[PDB]
Amino acid sequence: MKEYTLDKAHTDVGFKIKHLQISNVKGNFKDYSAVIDFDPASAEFKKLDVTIKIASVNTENQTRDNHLQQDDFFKAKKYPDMTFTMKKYEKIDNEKGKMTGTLTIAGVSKDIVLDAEIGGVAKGKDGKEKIGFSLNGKIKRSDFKFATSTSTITLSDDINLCIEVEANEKE
Repeated sequence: MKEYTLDKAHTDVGFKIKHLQISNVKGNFKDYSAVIDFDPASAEFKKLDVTIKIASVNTENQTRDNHLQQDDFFKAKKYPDMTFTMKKYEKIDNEKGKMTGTLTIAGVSKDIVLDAEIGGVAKGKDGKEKIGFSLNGKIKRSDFKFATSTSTITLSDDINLCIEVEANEKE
């Protein structure tokens, strides 16, 4: 036998271990339209109808945005848009209310509640009206039979909706 001495410079006492990490995928949609009817006298919404172009999704990642378009997510070839249609606004006070509407994701429709937070009602620079408001709420992938092949372990059943709107009067 012979005796040796490590050469520390070309030696690695190494190890590898697998772990899980939870993180939020955050995203918006670059292209969408809405019809907003609102009465500043009473701080009530009268009509809120939104259409969103699934193709315009943006989760700050090119390959994911594309993947969301595929059969196992949005299926944008067959269902290019998602729609929300308000059915009921129930005023809490002038800053707050409960909005009920029909969300449609890839042809599947469910009534949801969003929390309306009216964050500012004004006449603008020019003397024509503006508003700021938030709509937020949680919907379940499973209520919409959405991405059903992706486990609720990997990707949460819960999606948190945040619609943050600034908006000016018409004509």
